[PDB]
Amino acid sequence: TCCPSIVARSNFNVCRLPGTPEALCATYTGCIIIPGATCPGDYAN
Repeated sequence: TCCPSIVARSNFNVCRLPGTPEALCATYTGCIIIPGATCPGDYAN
């Protein structure tokens, strides 16, 4: 998980709680996921 801060990180984590694919949770909140373990610099939080 790579969000721009606690705001998104909290949202994407609140949208996948029910049954949403992090994609729809990081697309609506902005955060973004990546097939690895190194987040970007704008979403390194």
